[PDB]
Amino acid sequence: GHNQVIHQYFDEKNTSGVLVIQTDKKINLYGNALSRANTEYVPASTFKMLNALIGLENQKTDINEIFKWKGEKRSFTAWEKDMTLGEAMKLSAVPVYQELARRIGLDLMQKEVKRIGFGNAEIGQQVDNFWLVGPLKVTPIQEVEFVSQLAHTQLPFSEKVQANVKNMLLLEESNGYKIFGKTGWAMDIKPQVGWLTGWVEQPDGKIVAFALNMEMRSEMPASIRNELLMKSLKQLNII
Ligand SMILES: *[C@H](O)[C@H](CO)[C@H]1C[C@H](S[C@H]2CN[C@@H](C(=O)N(C)C)C2)C(C(=O)O)=N1
Repeated sequence: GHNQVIHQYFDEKNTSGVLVIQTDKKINLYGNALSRANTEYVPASTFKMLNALIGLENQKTDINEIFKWKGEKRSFTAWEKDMTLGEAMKLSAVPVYQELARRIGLDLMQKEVKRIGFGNAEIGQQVDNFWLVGPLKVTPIQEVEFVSQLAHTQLPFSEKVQANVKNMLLLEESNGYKIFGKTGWAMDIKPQVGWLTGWVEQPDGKIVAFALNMEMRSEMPASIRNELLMKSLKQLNII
């Protein structure tokens, strides 16, 4: 696990990103801009994990509720359907999670976020966008421990709610290993910030949490987050 090779991957994908790895409370940093680890960025779709948790915990929804698309034009055609909270998570389908947020309401959301202690724990006044254009901001270090805690079922929520949310996050299950995570991409701010926060379940049950953060750019493909992360984790011999 050479901190040089990984620098060269971020070097050569022309970006500015850091990869945070936490393995039972030791945090290692990789990339080409390690200073990113301690600066706050808007969380974007990575805040859906926390949004589900709050919603499920407060019984504003459940994993079987179907969210009806009422016909407004949305940003992707894949989002123009009825779907479950879990389907909306796989697609990062913002409008669904804005509905949920509006159900929670400002007060509940503000109390929950500051109770969890997530990022700056500031959501301002508009309860269905604070995680896309501020004011809510979080460092990649805080994100990896948040997701580390979730993987270990150690967040301040009931266990069944955390398990419900973990099951929406399954990204890939190959050769004995399991990968969980949530992509993010804040497109409507400068600079654009892209995320991929989650964890690896090693076949023996060891948990390795991770939080990819990079500066984003409109012409980049979606998979540049997965390509960067996959070959970084294979390098570190986490897979
Ligand atoms: C906010 O919309 C943001 C969450 O950070 C979205 C934008 C990108 S792109 C997203 C659109 N739908 C997914 C997909 O591949 N399709 C077309 C179903 C991907 C994003 C992300 O994936 O990080 N989340």
